[PDB]
Amino acid sequence: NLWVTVYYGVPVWKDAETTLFCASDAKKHNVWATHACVPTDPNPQEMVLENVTENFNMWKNDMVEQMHTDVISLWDQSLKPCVKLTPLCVTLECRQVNEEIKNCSFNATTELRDKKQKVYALFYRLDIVPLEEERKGNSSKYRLINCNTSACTQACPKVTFDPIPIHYCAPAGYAILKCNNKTFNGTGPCNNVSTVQCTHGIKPVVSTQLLLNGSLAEGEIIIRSEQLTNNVKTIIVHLNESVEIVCTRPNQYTRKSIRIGPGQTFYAMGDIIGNIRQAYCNISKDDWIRTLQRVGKKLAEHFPRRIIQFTSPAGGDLEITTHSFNCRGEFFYCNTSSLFNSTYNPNDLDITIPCRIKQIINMWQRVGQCMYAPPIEGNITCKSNITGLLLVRDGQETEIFRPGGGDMRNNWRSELYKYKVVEIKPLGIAPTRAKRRGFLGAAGSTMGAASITLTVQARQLVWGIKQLQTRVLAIERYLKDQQLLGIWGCSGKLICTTAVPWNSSWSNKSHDEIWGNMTWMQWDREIGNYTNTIYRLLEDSQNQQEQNEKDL
Amino acid sequence: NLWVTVYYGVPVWKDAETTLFCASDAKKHNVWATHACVPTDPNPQEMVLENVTENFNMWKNDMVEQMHTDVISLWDQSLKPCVKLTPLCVTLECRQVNEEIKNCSFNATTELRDKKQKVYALFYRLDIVPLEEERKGNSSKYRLINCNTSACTQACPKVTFDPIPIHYCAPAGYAILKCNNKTFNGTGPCNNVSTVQCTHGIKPVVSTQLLLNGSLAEGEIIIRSEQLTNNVKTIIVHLNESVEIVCTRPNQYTRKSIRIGPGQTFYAMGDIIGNIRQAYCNISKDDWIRTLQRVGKKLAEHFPRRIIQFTSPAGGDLEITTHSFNCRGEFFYCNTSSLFNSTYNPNDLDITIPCRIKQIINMWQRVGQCMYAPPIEGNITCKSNITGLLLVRDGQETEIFRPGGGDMRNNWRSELYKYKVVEIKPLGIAPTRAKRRGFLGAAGSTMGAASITLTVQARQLVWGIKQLQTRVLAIERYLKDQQLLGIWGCSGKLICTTAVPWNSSWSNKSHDEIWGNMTWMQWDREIGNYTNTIYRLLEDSQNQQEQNEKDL
Amino acid sequence: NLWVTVYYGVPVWKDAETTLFCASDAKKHNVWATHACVPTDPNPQEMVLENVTENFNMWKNDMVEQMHTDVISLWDQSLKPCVKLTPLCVTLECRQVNEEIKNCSFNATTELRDKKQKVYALFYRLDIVPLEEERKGNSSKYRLINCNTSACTQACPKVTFDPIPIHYCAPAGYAILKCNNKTFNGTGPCNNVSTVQCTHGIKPVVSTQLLLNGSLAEGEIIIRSEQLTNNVKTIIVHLNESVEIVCTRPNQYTRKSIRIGPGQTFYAMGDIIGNIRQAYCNISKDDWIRTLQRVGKKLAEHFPRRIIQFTSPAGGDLEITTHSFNCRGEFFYCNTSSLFNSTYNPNDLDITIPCRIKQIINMWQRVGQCMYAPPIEGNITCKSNITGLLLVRDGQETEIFRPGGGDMRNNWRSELYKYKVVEIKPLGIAPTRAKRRGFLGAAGSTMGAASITLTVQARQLVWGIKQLQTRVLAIERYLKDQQLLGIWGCSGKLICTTAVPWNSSWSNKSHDEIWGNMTWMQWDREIGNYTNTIYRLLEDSQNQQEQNEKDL
Ligand SMILES: *[C@@H]1O[C@H](CO)[C@@H](O[C@@H]2O[C@H](CO)[C@@H](O[C@@H]3O[C@H](CO[C@H]4O[C@H](CO)[C@@H](O)[C@H](O)[C@@H]4O)[C@@H](O)[C@H](O[C@H]4O[C@H](CO)[C@@H](O)[C@H](O)[C@@H]4O[C@H]4O[C@H](CO)[C@@H](O)[C@H](O)[C@@H]4O)[C@@H]3O)[C@H](O)[C@H]2NC(C)=O)[C@H](O)[C@H]1NC(C)=O
Ligand SMILES: *[C@@H]1O[C@H](CO)[C@@H](O[C@@H]2O[C@H](CO)[C@@H](O[C@@H]3O[C@H](CO[C@H]4O[C@H](CO)[C@@H](O)[C@H](O)[C@@H]4O)[C@@H](O)[C@H](O[C@H]4O[C@H](CO)[C@@H](O)[C@H](O)[C@@H]4O[C@H]4O[C@H](CO)[C@@H](O)[C@H](O)[C@@H]4O)[C@@H]3O)[C@H](O)[C@H]2NC(C)=O)[C@H](O)[C@H]1NC(C)=O
Ligand SMILES: *[C@@H]1O[C@H](CO)[C@@H](O[C@@H]2O[C@H](CO)[C@@H](O[C@@H]3O[C@H](CO[C@H]4O[C@H](CO)[C@@H](O)[C@H](O)[C@@H]4O)[C@@H](O)[C@H](O[C@H]4O[C@H](CO)[C@@H](O)[C@H](O)[C@@H]4O[C@H]4O[C@H](CO)[C@@H](O)[C@H](O)[C@@H]4O)[C@@H]3O)[C@H](O)[C@H]2NC(C)=O)[C@H](O)[C@H]1NC(C)=O
Ligand SMILES: *[C@@H]1O[C@H](CO)[C@@H](O[C@@H]2O[C@H](CO)[C@@H](O)[C@H](O)[C@H]2NC(C)=O)[C@H](O)[C@H]1NC(C)=O
Ligand SMILES: *[C@@H]1O[C@H](CO)[C@@H](O)[C@H](O)[C@H]1NC(C)=O
Ligand SMILES: *[C@@H]1O[C@H](CO)[C@@H](O)[C@H](O)[C@H]1NC(C)=O
Ligand SMILES: *[C@@H]1O[C@H](CO)[C@@H](O)[C@H](O)[C@H]1NC(C)=O
Ligand SMILES: *[C@@H]1O[C@H](CO)[C@@H](O)[C@H](O)[C@H]1NC(C)=O
Ligand SMILES: *[C@@H]1O[C@H](CO)[C@@H](O)[C@H](O)[C@H]1NC(C)=O
Ligand SMILES: *[C@@H]1O[C@H](CO)[C@@H](O)[C@H](O)[C@H]1NC(C)=O
Ligand SMILES: *[C@@H]1O[C@H](CO)[C@@H](O)[C@H](O)[C@H]1NC(C)=O
Ligand SMILES: *[C@@H]1O[C@H](CO)[C@@H](O)[C@H](O)[C@H]1NC(C)=O
Ligand SMILES: *[C@@H]1O[C@H](CO)[C@@H](O)[C@H](O)[C@H]1NC(C)=O
Ligand SMILES: *[C@@H]1O[C@H](CO)[C@@H](O)[C@H](O)[C@H]1NC(C)=O
Repeated sequence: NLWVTVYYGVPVWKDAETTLFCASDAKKHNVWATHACVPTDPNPQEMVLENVTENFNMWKNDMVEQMHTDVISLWDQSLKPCVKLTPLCVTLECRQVNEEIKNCSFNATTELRDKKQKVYALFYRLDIVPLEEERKGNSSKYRLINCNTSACTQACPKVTFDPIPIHYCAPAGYAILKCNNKTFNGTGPCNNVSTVQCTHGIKPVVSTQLLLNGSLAEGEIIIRSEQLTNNVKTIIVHLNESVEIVCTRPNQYTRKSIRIGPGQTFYAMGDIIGNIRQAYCNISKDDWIRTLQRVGKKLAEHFPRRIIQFTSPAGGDLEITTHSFNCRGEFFYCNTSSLFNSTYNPNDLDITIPCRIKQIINMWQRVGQCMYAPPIEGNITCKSNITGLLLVRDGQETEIFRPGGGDMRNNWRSELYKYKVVEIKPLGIAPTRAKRRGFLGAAGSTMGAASITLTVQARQLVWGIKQLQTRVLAIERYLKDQQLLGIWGCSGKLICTTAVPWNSSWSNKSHDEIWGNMTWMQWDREIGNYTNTIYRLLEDSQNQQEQNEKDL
Repeated sequence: NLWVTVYYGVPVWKDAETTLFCASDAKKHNVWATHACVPTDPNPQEMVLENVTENFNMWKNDMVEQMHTDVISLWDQSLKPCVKLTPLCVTLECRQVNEEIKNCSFNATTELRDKKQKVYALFYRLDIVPLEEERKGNSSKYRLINCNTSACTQACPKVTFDPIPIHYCAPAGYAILKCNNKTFNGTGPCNNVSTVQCTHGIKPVVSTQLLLNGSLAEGEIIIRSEQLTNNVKTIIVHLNESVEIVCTRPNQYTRKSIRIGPGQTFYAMGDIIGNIRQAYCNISKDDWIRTLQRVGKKLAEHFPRRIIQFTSPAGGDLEITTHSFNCRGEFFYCNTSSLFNSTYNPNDLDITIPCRIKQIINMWQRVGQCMYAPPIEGNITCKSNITGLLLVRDGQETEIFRPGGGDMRNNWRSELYKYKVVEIKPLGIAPTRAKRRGFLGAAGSTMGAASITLTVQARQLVWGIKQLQTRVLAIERYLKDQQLLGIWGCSGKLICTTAVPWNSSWSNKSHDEIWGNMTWMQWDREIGNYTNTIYRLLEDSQNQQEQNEKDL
Repeated sequence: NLWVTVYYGVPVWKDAETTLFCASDAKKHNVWATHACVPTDPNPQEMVLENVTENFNMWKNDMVEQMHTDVISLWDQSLKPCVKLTPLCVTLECRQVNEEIKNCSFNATTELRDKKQKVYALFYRLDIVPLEEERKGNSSKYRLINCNTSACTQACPKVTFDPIPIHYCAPAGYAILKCNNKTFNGTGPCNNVSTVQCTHGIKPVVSTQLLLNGSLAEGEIIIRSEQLTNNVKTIIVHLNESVEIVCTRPNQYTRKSIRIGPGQTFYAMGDIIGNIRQAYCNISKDDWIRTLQRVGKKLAEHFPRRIIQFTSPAGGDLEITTHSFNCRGEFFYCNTSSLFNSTYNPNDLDITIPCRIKQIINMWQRVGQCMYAPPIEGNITCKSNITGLLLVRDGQETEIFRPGGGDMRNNWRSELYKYKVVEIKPLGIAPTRAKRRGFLGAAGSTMGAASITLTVQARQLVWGIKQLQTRVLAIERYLKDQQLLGIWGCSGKLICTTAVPWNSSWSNKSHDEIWGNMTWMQWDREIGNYTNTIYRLLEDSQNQQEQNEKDL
């Protein structure tokens, strides 16, 4: 006969949603800097879990929603304490500059409440909305964009925009499983799964249509989607080599300080030096053409018996139709229709992209939270690596794939595709003959083999309160496990054997085959439908009986 | 001889004040919605405690203060993020409408800071305060009420006013005792006491004088007060049957949108269609008369040899003198003097109540936190159940009972009268012969009988931080108990016997009569004056002696 | 042979930084009142640690930074909810009063947005900044100070300024060591060290140059600095007797209420009664002279072969050059150059100090957080005890010591100099023969003697969240210790002996000399370089071996 033995520290887990504690490398004050969390562990302590085939589904990860919330929080914290520009949203009299930039004189307010001052600032034509009628050769009345929705907050000049890497290290009681399988798409079993303390750093790079400064495949071009048949889903295309992109603003501007109230200062653009050249961005022609030909071929493999054509964005307003790019705080909206202009036939010198620049943006597709970026003095040149594309298939011989974007969460999927967060369930039950490494690096081994890591495992056991909630819940779960072990007469031990027999039914396997060829994951899956009745049978009856008999 | 035995999980408790974790049924965004707390348990798991006579005192409950704070918090969270109406509080030129409503033209501000716009809105005469002199036949200057105190926040049109039930489920380590005794007044022993996880849902209905949509007695009319002799206390009268009340605003208004600044929009009343009819509310005459005759009789039983007369409110301003009623966000102030117009003689067709409506209110009797309710388009008809009355006895043959109100906490007492919050003290001490169900559903049983639930009991062991404080304190108390048991050499067990003898004095009862006829509540009360000396005698000396002797 | 024995509750500690839980005596609403923390323990339970020589360094204490943060938090909480005075910062037309006070007429705003009102208020010449050109005999234009930086918040009239004592009681798991050695400077070993639950009360008195209402030495004058050679450090001079200082404002003013917006009211000074007398403060001449002669002598002992001369502040603006003094909310800036006017020769009737008063201050040397103090009606007389001085030595026969100040943290050092915060490390390891009071009041005793307090010790195991972080971390550390003891097979006990031998190397001392002449502090210091290898040898191997052998 066999009796029930309770094992604490079993390398078994279940899928779970939980808040993660971010981390960054040591050393700041810039936008997206992580002053809200701990320094990183210089050695992630990655360990491979052998004979483990975890089913990953990147489209359902809670890490993407967590990252979105954390990025929004950091963004708002960065803008919150500075100038709200409520003295603006006044009538402007805009004249041609000596059609993208207008002179736009206005009065606003002065530092004293009793006076006004006639001032001027240059604005882009995309920020000013006409009033009355626009006279090509004369001054016309304008208002700033979003003055009918919300006054914009001025970016605070003391900080800059820099996508510092953010490391989400699993919180205690949870572990992050990293998929290291190559040519792995967004959904399906991963045959090379490791457990890490922390993820690789994720850069919160903001862009549309093209994925910049991300990770690249070591294999081939990877097409990721929830389903390719369903035309409403976004397709993330990962390249195995990057394409260099260099974006410039080939002009010079002078920053002017207009005092609009006590303390608060408005930073205006003016005194243009030289001619006004159009902003532009260069992508090498040969690399782009080879990249799109290979993407076409891979999609053709995914879409057989079809011609694949890249045309243009479907249409809409500027923020969706164009390629949003952040160059040192200067927000570019590039016209990419000249890049996605090709057809892939299954049977068979740089490109200059014209760009427009806006000072007033509505980031994250929110309404009423607009921000005004001050002009940045300097060369304003940014070089980045194009590592992937966002394509949307239109809803017949030829399939149409258009540039997409507008929902920033998909860009973070391009980096979080290899991670899953799981909850450790260290308490397991198994029959034994008697009657009475690190992290998860034992999973996949036999039940008998996983006898040493039982003690090593479980040694782990706005933003401020979420961090406390995570720590307090980890404490509460640990204490619940210790209380349950105490109730069973097992506290103080990691392995305890009790008096309840194992009379088959729960599992029809013998002692030797269970400890021999079964893993703890398989065992828990088989016993998952019995666990609560087993616990209830072990609970109270045996410990009350033993304590009462010992007392009397 | 007998020796001291320590029992953990004893069904004993003491009165305590603590923060509760609210709950609501699944599914919103409206005012008083509970987005701040957990879904409810579909089965409260009510269990009756036999042979338990808990002394209830509803007037000292901390649940009333907790509810008041939670309601204020939800109210402020609902109004906080929308329009502050600071462009108002301007001079208005008010003319007769083509005397309760005036045309009141004003300029306010426009969405651009440099312009003003002549606009008009209809206001009730109760909201506008005259300036200069009021000319019956001409335009006169007015200001809006509270412009000398605080600008009012506009109710945000995205939410409505709906008294969703709120379930306060006792937090871990505490339990709620529900009194199920009929014809039970606010203070005194309850002979049918049950323990619940959660209370019945409490609706945060706002009203004065009359208690609407509340609970009703299953017995007779119940008169509740701290003392009837003391004339400063409010008397809550509970009926055993409800009276239907139907309140209407028999007019139609058009909502106008006046843009006063970026984003923020003021919602004005205007374009009255048809004639202006006075708002009114109907109460059936026969039910009201029978209700007051029976209330009179019951008070006469409480006030013998007296004639009981219902006259009018004593006097004061509108907010206290009238009956405040919230109909889909439209705030009614009904004149109830025609209802409380009767005399009860110990020896022996609907009523129409005229009502006035205000848009600007000072809810909860606060100063500087006024709110402006926008006009609501529609039929505006509300039917409710009158379940109780608030009466105040005046300070001689005839006693005068006047309608009262003005302190919202008393309305919540009308629902919380049956609940008490107690703290569980699971650690108990009792002598034994040796030398070395659920919740609280064992209380009242003998000490020997309550030997099984020792293991079942203790398995339980702005708004965000209060919730963390409650959870952390529950954890800290649990750990203090476990540390104390460890110090005594008892951890890992629920029942432990130690070497300290019981040499009478602490209790003069024998082993058999203690385990036979005594309950744990009685035992703890008898030992309450000794517990700390007993603990000190058990603590340290015996465990240090045993560990030192075992070591050497 | 000897084997490793684990002792929990060892009176050993390490230096640590941690948040403290403040406390105050029972009973308010005033500025610096502590509504944010617990009532004090009426008996601090001070216990002297014999044969303990703790090395104190007041200049590196984290309690000073903690106090600074707590004082700033209380200050901001006190000013935050009242009037922001944004209607001010208007042009003023200032005429001579019928040169320190000017009539300064201005319009500001009225309670209604559509009207302005011509009003006047008297202001000090130090608060108004001239515009255009100042005409001695005519009205000139002025603006209020800080209107180019930030509008000032009006002190809320409902609260006053009172330096209530604040008791920082060590949080659980930490203890405060108080140095009771007399003639003890800021840095060095203290030979009379006691452990307390709480510190003496610290009064947050705000002043510069002179330390008021502080503690005084019971020995001699004490000179405290990080280094006297380095001329950039501040020198805190503690006297063994106080000097009485009486400061007055010998005038009368009428408070005027100017309504500037809804609710918010500006409190103006006006209607001066009688002549305008200069504010002044008296220090007795004989006590001051004796005090400075003795300070000179003590510094001469510290600076031998030098003449010590007290001259004047080096120079700078008013806020640094003068002596800042807070008299019932009226902020005085006294000219102390007449006091520090003497030379100490190593070989051998009250003083009236003229003072100026400001209404607008920039407290704590912050920029953009100015506060406007309303005039206070009354006698305005304050008497205080001068207990110490802040001197700065200039960078040659004669040394120059000038009054200093400007960094409030140094004043709190004058009170916190005797306290150090340490973390308790209750888990210790020692060899034994076998193979298998209160607070810290055992430190300094032998290892064998400290066998009783092992159980007594460890019984301890914006502002809201910091308090939760402290409590949660204390819980987490306790649980980590209990988990580690459980892993070793020791939980439930305070002293446990395991099977790992002690084969010298770790310590070359015998059992008897270790338990005989060694203390736990010395033992831990000697074993500090081995502790982690010892724990790893005890951990897992022995408990896994025992559980596996017992199971099979
Ligand atoms: C994909 O990844 C690339 C590579 O990181 C990224 O391009 C890089 O962007 C960063 C900014 O995010 C650029 O950093 C700036 O570089 C210029 C030029 O540096 C020259 O000199 C240094 C000297 O060491 C050389 O090493 C370098 O190679 C160049 O020769 C600097 O002048 C910039 O300084 C500003 O930022 C500093 C950050 O602390 C400040 O300390 C400094 O004072 C400057 O601040 C000024 O501007 C702020 C606004 O930005 C303002 O707030 C301040 O008040 C002040 O006025 C900065 O170091 C980096 O050079 C880029 N590299 C390349 C190769 O392009 C892409 O942008 C990224 N893709 C996307 C989409 O983000
Ligand atoms: C004591 O208890 C009674 C009973 O609950 C209570 O009266 C009830 O009050 C609620 C509101 O609190 C009333 O609910 C409204 O009912 C009308 C009419 O509904 C008709 O059609 C439905 C169709 O299913 C029928 O079932 C029903 O019987 C009627 O024939 C609705 O039109 C109202 O809709 C508004 O609220 C919805 C809530 O989500 C919105 O989704 C909807 O869009 C409407 O919102 C509009 O108004 C909002 C302001 O309120 C505004 O913010 C929105 O933007 C939008 O403009 C609503 O469902 C219910 O009918 C009442 N029942 C009776 C019998 O009177 C008493 O008030 C209560 N006593 C006290 C003192 O509170
Ligand atoms: C070093 O330490 C000394 C000693 O503590 C300190 O001087 C003292 O300062 C306090 C204020 O911080 C002074 O307290 C005020 O005293 C006056 C006069 O009191 C007379 O009458 C009482 C009657 O019991 C006698 O005991 C006393 O001896 C005097 O004869 C009071 O009138 C003051 O009352 C105000 O504050 C009260 C506090 O609650 C209020 O309740 C009261 O209504 C008054 O408030 C008014 O002023 C407020 C602004 O301050 C305003 O907000 C209110 O609305 C209202 O208008 C108060 O009790 C104490 O007398 C001083 N003692 C001496 C000997 O000088 C030094 O200041 C300190 N050094 C430093 C640098 O701080
Ligand atoms: C050491 O510190 C203590 C605590 O401040 C000093 O206070 C008391 O001194 C008397 C002297 O007769 C002792 O009897 C008391 O026991 C001391 N208090 C306590 C709590 O122990 C003590 O004087 C200091 N001793 C020295 C030498 O500085
Ligand atoms: C990666 O996943 C794919 C999915 O089909 C699988 O074919 C491939 O063998 C996996 N890689 C490894 C190394 O097992
Ligand atoms: C994984 O499976 C292989 C199969 O041969 C086995 O040799 C190896 O020991 C297993 N290891 C673990 C950790 O499961
Ligand atoms: C024994 O087998 C029966 C068959 O259904 C099952 O219900 C019961 O739980 C089993 N008991 C144990 C201890 O395995
Ligand atoms: C309810 O309380 C009253 C108080 O006097 C008591 O008389 C009555 O018997 C109680 N009800 C029951 C069922 O015991
Ligand atoms: C109610 O109406 C009656 C009618 O005469 C009037 O006397 C009484 O003052 C009114 N009360 C209120 C509060 O309007
Ligand atoms: C309650 O008292 C009655 C008295 O007859 C007894 O029979 C019953 O068992 C008791 N039950 C409890 C739970 O105290
Ligand atoms: C024994 O009786 C004495 C009498 O007062 C009492 O003080 C003492 O605490 C008792 N001891 C025990 C162990 O009950
Ligand atoms: C206080 O510290 C000084 C430092 O030199 C020392 O000389 C003195 O003896 C100490 N006091 C006592 C009582 O030991
Ligand atoms: C302190 O040292 C003295 C030295 O004679 C000794 O007598 C005393 O017992 C010691 N006490 C403690 C608590 O260390
Ligand atoms: C025994 O001595 C060796 C000598 O270095 C040391 O490394 C080892 O840790 C010691 N072991 C124990 C148990 O003290």
